[PDB]
Amino acid sequence: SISRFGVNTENEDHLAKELEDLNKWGLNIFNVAGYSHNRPLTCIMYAIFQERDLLKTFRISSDTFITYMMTLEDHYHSDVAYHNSLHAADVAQSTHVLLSTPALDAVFTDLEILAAIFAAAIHDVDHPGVSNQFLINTNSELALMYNDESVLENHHLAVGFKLLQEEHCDIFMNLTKKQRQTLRKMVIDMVLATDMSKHMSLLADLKTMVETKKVTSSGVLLLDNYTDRIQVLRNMVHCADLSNPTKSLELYRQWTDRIMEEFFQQGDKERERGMEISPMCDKHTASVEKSQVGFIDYIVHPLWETWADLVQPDAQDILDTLEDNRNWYQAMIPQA
Ligand SMILES: CCn1ncc2c(NC3CCOCC3)c(C(=O)NCc3ccccc3)cnc21
Ligand SMILES: [As]
Ligand SMILES: [As]
Ligand SMILES: [As]
Ligand SMILES: [Mg+2]
Ligand SMILES: [Zn+2]
Repeated sequence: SISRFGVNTENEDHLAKELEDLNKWGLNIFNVAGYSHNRPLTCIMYAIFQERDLLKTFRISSDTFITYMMTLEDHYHSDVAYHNSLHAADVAQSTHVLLSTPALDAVFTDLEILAAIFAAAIHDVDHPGVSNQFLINTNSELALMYNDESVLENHHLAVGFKLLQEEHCDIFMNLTKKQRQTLRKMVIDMVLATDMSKHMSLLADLKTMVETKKVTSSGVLLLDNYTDRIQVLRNMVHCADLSNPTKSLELYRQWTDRIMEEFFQQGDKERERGMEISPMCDKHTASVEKSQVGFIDYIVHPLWETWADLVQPDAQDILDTLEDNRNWYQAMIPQA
Protein backbone atom coordinates (compact mmCIF):
# COMPACT_ATOMS: atom_id res chain seq x y z
CA SER A 1 0.00 0.00 0.00
CA ILE A 2 1.69 3.23 -1.30
CA SER A 3 1.75 5.83 1.51
CA ARG A 4 3.28 8.84 -0.30
CA PHE A 5 4.28 10.15 -3.71
CA GLY A 6 7.02 12.49 -2.58
CA VAL A 7 10.07 12.85 -0.37
CA ASN A 8 8.35 14.44 2.64
CA THR A 9 8.07 11.93 5.52
CA GLU A 10 5.77 14.35 7.45
CA ASN A 11 3.28 14.13 4.54
CA GLU A 12 2.68 10.40 5.06
CA ASP A 13 0.94 10.97 8.39
CA HIS A 14 -0.64 14.25 7.27
CA LEU A 15 -2.11 12.51 4.24
CA ALA A 16 -3.39 9.61 6.33
CA LYS A 17 -4.89 12.15 8.70
CA GLU A 18 -6.83 13.89 5.91
CA LEU A 19 -8.02 10.51 4.60
CA GLU A 20 -9.74 9.78 7.91
CA ASP A 21 -12.45 12.01 6.36
CA LEU A 22 -12.79 9.87 3.22
CA ASN A 23 -16.45 8.99 3.85
CA LYS A 24 -17.47 12.54 4.79
CA TRP A 25 -18.77 15.50 2.77
CA GLY A 26 -16.34 17.59 4.81
CA LEU A 27 -13.15 16.00 3.43
CA ASN A 28 -10.69 18.66 2.25
CA ILE A 29 -9.31 17.71 -1.16
CA PHE A 30 -7.00 20.70 -1.36
CA ASN A 31 -5.14 19.31 1.68
CA VAL A 32 -5.03 15.82 0.08
CA ALA A 33 -3.41 17.36 -2.98
CA GLY A 34 -0.87 19.19 -0.88
CA TYR A 35 0.15 16.13 1.09
CA SER A 36 0.30 13.78 -1.95
CA HIS A 37 2.72 15.72 -4.16
CA ASN A 38 -0.20 16.84 -6.35
CA ARG A 39 -1.64 13.39 -6.85
CA PRO A 40 -5.11 13.97 -5.44
CA LEU A 41 -6.86 11.86 -8.06
CA THR A 42 -4.50 8.86 -7.83
CA CYS A 43 -4.53 8.91 -4.03
CA ILE A 44 -8.22 9.56 -3.45
CA MET A 45 -9.14 6.83 -5.98
CA TYR A 46 -6.75 4.34 -4.34
CA ALA A 47 -8.32 5.24 -0.96
CA ILE A 48 -11.91 4.88 -2.25
CA PHE A 49 -11.27 1.55 -3.97
CA GLN A 50 -9.58 0.12 -0.86
CA GLU A 51 -12.39 1.51 1.35
CA ARG A 52 -14.97 -0.31 -0.81
CA ASP A 53 -12.82 -3.43 -1.39
CA LEU A 54 -13.21 -2.90 -5.12
CA LEU A 55 -9.68 -4.07 -5.98
CA LYS A 56 -10.53 -7.37 -4.25
CA THR A 57 -14.08 -7.64 -5.66
CA PHE A 58 -12.95 -7.02 -9.25
CA ARG A 59 -9.46 -8.64 -9.05
CA ILE A 60 -7.76 -5.38 -9.98
CA SER A 61 -4.01 -5.50 -9.46
CA SER A 62 -2.85 -2.63 -7.18
CA ASP A 63 0.05 -2.00 -9.55
CA THR A 64 -2.15 -1.82 -12.67
CA PHE A 65 -4.58 0.45 -10.76
CA ILE A 66 -1.84 2.88 -9.74
CA THR A 67 -0.35 3.06 -13.25
CA TYR A 68 -3.74 3.64 -14.82
CA MET A 69 -4.74 6.29 -12.27
CA MET A 70 -1.40 8.09 -12.44
CA THR A 71 -1.68 8.20 -16.21
CA LEU A 72 -5.36 9.34 -16.16
CA GLU A 73 -4.35 12.09 -13.73
CA ASP A 74 -1.51 13.07 -16.06
CA HIS A 75 -4.11 13.63 -18.83
CA TYR A 76 -5.76 16.41 -16.76
CA HIS A 77 -4.11 19.72 -17.62
CA SER A 78 -2.35 21.18 -14.56
CA ASP A 79 -2.38 24.62 -16.32
CA VAL A 80 -6.18 24.67 -16.46
CA ALA A 81 -7.38 26.44 -13.33
CA TYR A 82 -10.52 24.50 -12.49
CA HIS A 83 -10.95 21.46 -14.80
CA ASN A 84 -7.74 19.80 -13.55
CA SER A 85 -7.21 16.61 -11.56
CA LEU A 86 -8.18 18.19 -8.21
CA HIS A 87 -11.72 18.66 -9.62
CA ALA A 88 -11.84 15.09 -10.80
CA ALA A 89 -10.64 13.92 -7.34
CA ASP A 90 -13.37 16.01 -5.67
CA VAL A 91 -16.13 14.70 -7.93
CA ALA A 92 -14.95 11.14 -7.36
CA GLN A 93 -14.82 11.55 -3.54
CA SER A 94 -18.20 13.32 -3.58
CA THR A 95 -19.70 10.46 -5.62
CA HIS A 96 -18.20 8.02 -3.12
CA VAL A 97 -20.10 9.82 -0.33
CA LEU A 98 -23.41 10.01 -2.25
CA LEU A 99 -23.24 6.29 -3.03
CA SER A 100 -23.39 5.59 0.73
CA THR A 101 -26.42 7.78 1.46
CA PRO A 102 -28.87 5.90 3.74
CA ALA A 103 -31.81 6.12 1.28
CA LEU A 104 -29.84 4.18 -1.37
CA ASP A 105 -28.48 1.55 1.00
CA ALA A 106 -28.10 -1.82 -0.74
CA VAL A 107 -29.67 -0.42 -3.96
CA PHE A 108 -26.61 -0.69 -6.26
CA THR A 109 -24.54 -3.61 -7.46
CA ASP A 110 -20.78 -3.56 -7.03
CA LEU A 111 -20.47 -3.08 -10.81
CA GLU A 112 -22.74 -0.04 -10.62
CA ILE A 113 -20.66 1.37 -7.73
CA LEU A 114 -17.44 0.72 -9.70
CA ALA A 115 -18.97 2.38 -12.83
CA ALA A 116 -20.06 5.53 -10.96
CA ILE A 117 -16.72 6.21 -9.26
CA PHE A 118 -14.82 5.46 -12.51
CA ALA A 119 -17.14 7.83 -14.37
CA ALA A 120 -16.48 10.61 -11.85
CA ALA A 121 -12.70 10.05 -12.14
CA ILE A 122 -12.66 10.29 -15.94
CA HIS A 123 -15.49 12.74 -16.43
CA ASP A 124 -13.41 15.88 -17.34
CA VAL A 125 -10.14 14.28 -18.51
CA ASP A 126 -8.01 16.24 -21.07
CA HIS A 127 -10.30 19.25 -20.64
CA PRO A 128 -8.74 22.24 -22.46
CA GLY A 129 -10.31 24.84 -20.13
CA VAL A 130 -12.81 26.28 -22.65
CA SER A 131 -16.51 25.46 -23.13
CA ASN A 132 -18.26 23.33 -25.75
CA GLN A 133 -19.63 26.49 -27.28
CA PHE A 134 -16.11 28.03 -27.56
CA LEU A 135 -14.92 24.81 -29.28
CA ILE A 136 -17.88 24.84 -31.69
CA ASN A 137 -17.51 28.55 -32.49
CA THR A 138 -13.79 28.29 -33.25
CA ASN A 139 -14.25 25.22 -35.52
CA SER A 140 -11.85 23.35 -33.24
CA GLU A 141 -10.52 19.85 -33.99
CA LEU A 142 -12.70 18.42 -31.18
CA ALA A 143 -15.88 20.09 -32.53
CA LEU A 144 -15.12 18.77 -36.06
CA MET A 145 -14.50 15.27 -34.63
CA TYR A 146 -17.72 15.24 -32.59
CA ASN A 147 -20.12 17.12 -34.86
CA ASP A 148 -20.75 19.81 -32.22
CA GLU A 149 -22.59 17.38 -29.90
CA SER A 150 -21.41 16.95 -26.27
CA VAL A 151 -17.95 17.66 -27.71
CA LEU A 152 -15.95 17.72 -24.42
CA GLU A 153 -17.95 14.91 -22.80
CA ASN A 154 -17.46 12.55 -25.75
CA HIS A 155 -13.75 13.40 -25.66
CA HIS A 156 -13.44 12.72 -21.88
CA LEU A 157 -15.00 9.29 -22.43
CA ALA A 158 -12.75 8.51 -25.42
CA VAL A 159 -9.57 9.31 -23.47
CA GLY A 160 -10.67 7.44 -20.36
CA PHE A 161 -11.47 4.29 -22.37
CA LYS A 162 -8.53 4.58 -24.73
CA LEU A 163 -6.14 4.53 -21.73
CA LEU A 164 -7.45 1.02 -20.82
CA GLN A 165 -6.28 -0.38 -24.16
CA GLU A 166 -2.66 -0.89 -23.01
CA GLU A 167 -2.18 -4.13 -20.98
CA HIS A 168 -0.21 -2.39 -18.22
CA CYS A 169 -3.11 -0.04 -17.58
CA ASP A 170 -6.14 -2.31 -18.08
CA ILE A 171 -7.82 -2.20 -14.69
CA PHE A 172 -10.91 -4.07 -16.03
CA MET A 173 -8.94 -7.04 -17.41
CA ASN A 174 -10.58 -9.45 -14.95
CA LEU A 175 -14.16 -8.34 -15.50
CA THR A 176 -16.10 -10.63 -17.79
CA LYS A 177 -16.97 -9.55 -21.33
CA LYS A 178 -20.58 -8.88 -20.22
CA GLN A 179 -19.51 -6.93 -17.11
CA ARG A 180 -17.19 -4.75 -19.25
CA GLN A 181 -20.00 -4.11 -21.74
CA THR A 182 -22.47 -3.12 -18.99
CA LEU A 183 -19.91 -0.91 -17.19
CA ARG A 184 -19.00 0.86 -20.50
CA LYS A 185 -22.68 1.56 -21.17
CA MET A 186 -23.21 2.99 -17.64
CA VAL A 187 -20.07 5.17 -17.67
CA ILE A 188 -20.90 6.59 -21.12
CA ASP A 189 -24.39 7.45 -19.87
CA MET A 190 -23.07 9.06 -16.69
CA VAL A 191 -20.35 11.14 -18.33
CA LEU A 192 -22.61 12.41 -21.09
CA ALA A 193 -25.10 13.50 -18.39
CA THR A 194 -22.49 15.94 -17.11
CA ASP A 195 -22.99 18.12 -20.26
CA MET A 196 -24.84 21.23 -18.88
CA SER A 197 -26.88 21.38 -22.10
CA LYS A 198 -28.65 18.21 -20.80
CA HIS A 199 -29.29 19.58 -17.31
CA MET A 200 -32.81 20.95 -17.78
CA SER A 201 -34.07 17.69 -19.19
CA LEU A 202 -32.18 15.61 -16.63
CA LEU A 203 -33.74 17.68 -13.81
CA ALA A 204 -37.26 17.43 -15.30
CA ASP A 205 -36.92 13.65 -15.57
CA LEU A 206 -35.56 13.50 -12.01
CA LYS A 207 -38.42 15.59 -10.53
CA THR A 208 -40.72 13.24 -12.41
CA MET A 209 -39.09 10.17 -10.76
CA VAL A 210 -39.23 11.83 -7.32
CA GLU A 211 -43.02 12.32 -7.71
CA THR A 212 -43.59 8.55 -8.01
CA LYS A 213 -40.81 7.38 -5.68
CA LYS A 214 -41.52 4.32 -3.57
CA VAL A 215 -39.74 4.63 -0.20
CA THR A 216 -39.93 1.13 1.34
CA SER A 217 -40.92 0.25 4.94
CA SER A 218 -37.26 0.33 6.04
CA GLY A 219 -36.82 3.83 4.51
CA VAL A 220 -34.89 2.73 1.40
CA LEU A 221 -35.87 3.88 -2.10
CA LEU A 222 -37.15 1.05 -4.25
CA LEU A 223 -35.36 1.20 -7.59
CA ASP A 224 -36.16 -2.13 -9.06
CA ASN A 225 -35.12 -1.84 -12.72
CA TYR A 226 -31.86 -0.84 -14.43
CA THR A 227 -33.57 2.10 -16.08
CA ASP A 228 -34.34 3.49 -12.63
CA ARG A 229 -30.90 2.76 -11.19
CA ILE A 230 -28.97 4.35 -14.06
CA GLN A 231 -31.22 7.43 -13.81
CA VAL A 232 -30.32 7.91 -10.15
CA LEU A 233 -26.62 7.30 -10.97
CA ARG A 234 -26.51 9.87 -13.78
CA ASN A 235 -28.10 12.45 -11.51
CA MET A 236 -25.73 11.49 -8.66
CA VAL A 237 -22.54 12.15 -10.72
CA HIS A 238 -24.24 15.32 -12.07
CA CYS A 239 -24.92 16.38 -8.44
CA ALA A 240 -21.30 15.57 -7.50
CA ASP A 241 -20.09 17.63 -10.47
CA LEU A 242 -22.26 20.51 -9.17
CA SER A 243 -21.40 20.00 -5.46
CA ASN A 244 -18.93 22.90 -4.85
CA PRO A 245 -21.61 25.35 -3.51
CA THR A 246 -22.80 22.66 -1.04
CA LYS A 247 -19.35 22.34 0.59
CA SER A 248 -18.06 24.36 3.51
CA LEU A 249 -17.72 28.02 2.57
CA GLU A 250 -13.92 27.84 2.91
CA LEU A 251 -13.84 25.15 0.15
CA TYR A 252 -16.57 26.73 -2.02
CA ARG A 253 -14.73 30.06 -2.18
CA GLN A 254 -11.55 28.33 -3.43
CA TRP A 255 -13.49 26.45 -6.10
CA THR A 256 -15.15 29.72 -7.25
CA ASP A 257 -11.83 31.52 -7.54
CA ARG A 258 -10.57 28.67 -9.73
CA ILE A 259 -13.58 28.49 -12.09
CA MET A 260 -13.41 32.25 -12.51
CA GLU A 261 -9.73 32.15 -13.40
CA GLU A 262 -10.64 29.55 -16.06
CA PHE A 263 -13.76 31.37 -17.33
CA PHE A 264 -12.00 34.74 -17.50
CA GLN A 265 -9.12 33.20 -19.40
CA GLN A 266 -11.65 31.92 -21.98
CA GLY A 267 -13.03 35.47 -22.16
CA ASP A 268 -9.53 36.79 -22.87
CA LYS A 269 -9.13 34.20 -25.68
CA GLU A 270 -12.47 35.28 -27.20
CA ARG A 271 -11.30 38.92 -27.15
CA GLU A 272 -7.89 37.92 -28.56
CA ARG A 273 -9.66 36.21 -31.48
CA GLY A 274 -12.11 39.03 -32.22
CA MET A 275 -14.93 36.77 -31.12
CA GLU A 276 -18.11 37.89 -29.43
CA ILE A 277 -17.49 37.82 -25.63
CA SER A 278 -19.50 35.38 -23.53
CA PRO A 279 -20.95 37.71 -20.86
CA MET A 280 -20.12 35.51 -17.89
CA CYS A 281 -16.52 35.03 -19.08
CA ASP A 282 -15.96 38.76 -19.36
CA LYS A 283 -13.61 39.81 -16.55
CA HIS A 284 -14.21 43.51 -17.35
CA THR A 285 -17.93 43.36 -16.58
CA ALA A 286 -19.02 40.08 -14.93
CA SER A 287 -19.66 39.99 -11.16
CA VAL A 288 -18.20 36.86 -9.58
CA GLU A 289 -20.68 37.14 -6.72
CA LYS A 290 -23.82 37.69 -8.82
CA SER A 291 -22.77 34.77 -11.01
CA GLN A 292 -22.66 32.40 -8.00
CA VAL A 293 -26.02 33.56 -6.66
CA GLY A 294 -27.58 33.12 -10.14
CA PHE A 295 -25.86 29.78 -10.59
CA ILE A 296 -27.29 28.56 -7.29
CA ASP A 297 -30.79 30.05 -7.78
CA TYR A 298 -31.11 28.83 -11.34
CA ILE A 299 -29.16 25.54 -11.42
CA VAL A 300 -27.62 24.21 -8.18
CA HIS A 301 -30.51 24.72 -5.72
CA PRO A 302 -33.23 23.23 -8.02
CA LEU A 303 -31.11 20.19 -8.60
CA TRP A 304 -30.06 19.71 -4.95
CA GLU A 305 -33.56 20.45 -3.66
CA THR A 306 -34.75 17.68 -5.96
CA TRP A 307 -31.96 15.31 -4.95
CA ALA A 308 -32.67 16.04 -1.23
CA ASP A 309 -36.30 15.40 -1.98
CA LEU A 310 -35.33 12.00 -3.41
CA VAL A 311 -33.13 10.91 -0.46
CA GLN A 312 -35.11 12.51 2.41
CA PRO A 313 -33.85 13.34 4.89
CA ASP A 314 -30.23 12.38 3.99
CA ALA A 315 -29.36 15.65 2.22
CA GLN A 316 -30.90 18.20 4.53
CA ASP A 317 -27.54 19.44 5.89
CA ILE A 318 -26.24 19.79 2.33
CA LEU A 319 -29.30 21.85 1.41
CA ASP A 320 -28.77 24.01 4.49
CA THR A 321 -25.15 24.74 3.66
CA LEU A 322 -26.01 25.62 0.05
CA GLU A 323 -28.61 28.07 1.31
CA ASP A 324 -26.11 29.55 3.78
CA ASN A 325 -23.45 29.88 1.06
CA ARG A 326 -25.93 31.50 -1.37
CA ASN A 327 -26.66 34.06 1.37
CA TRP A 328 -22.95 34.76 1.84
CA TYR A 329 -22.35 35.55 -1.85
CA GLN A 330 -25.55 37.72 -1.98
CA ALA A 331 -24.33 39.67 1.04
CA MET A 332 -21.10 40.18 -0.91
CA ILE A 333 -23.01 42.07 -3.66
CA PRO A 334 -22.78 45.79 -2.63
CA GLN A 335 -26.33 46.51 -3.91
CA ALA A 336 -29.63 45.29 -2.37
C1 LIG B 1 -17.56 27.01 -8.30
C2 LIG B 1 -19.02 26.54 -8.42
N1 LIG B 1 -19.30 26.04 -9.80
N2 LIG B 1 -19.14 24.74 -10.20
C3 LIG B 1 -19.47 24.68 -11.53
C4 LIG B 1 -19.89 25.98 -12.03
C5 LIG B 1 -20.30 26.47 -13.26
N3 LIG B 1 -20.46 25.74 -14.37
C6 LIG B 1 -19.96 24.39 -14.69
C7 LIG B 1 -19.33 24.36 -16.10
C8 LIG B 1 -18.88 22.92 -16.42
O1 LIG B 1 -20.02 22.09 -16.32
C9 LIG B 1 -20.57 21.91 -15.02
C10 LIG B 1 -21.02 23.30 -14.52
C11 LIG B 1 -20.61 27.84 -13.25
C12 LIG B 1 -21.17 28.54 -14.43
O2 LIG B 1 -21.65 27.83 -15.31
N4 LIG B 1 -21.30 29.88 -14.46
C13 LIG B 1 -21.99 30.58 -15.54
C14 LIG B 1 -23.47 30.55 -15.20
C15 LIG B 1 -24.38 29.72 -15.83
C16 LIG B 1 -25.73 29.70 -15.47
C17 LIG B 1 -26.13 30.51 -14.48
C18 LIG B 1 -25.32 31.33 -13.81
C19 LIG B 1 -23.96 31.35 -14.16
C20 LIG B 1 -20.46 28.62 -12.12
N5 LIG B 1 -20.04 28.12 -10.95
C21 LIG B 1 -19.74 26.81 -10.87
AS1 LIG C 1 -3.00 7.39 -1.42
AS1 LIG D 1 -0.73 2.34 -19.79
AS1 LIG E 1 -18.54 32.01 -20.02
MG1 LIG F 1 -17.32 18.46 -17.69
ZN1 LIG G 1 -16.69 18.38 -13.93
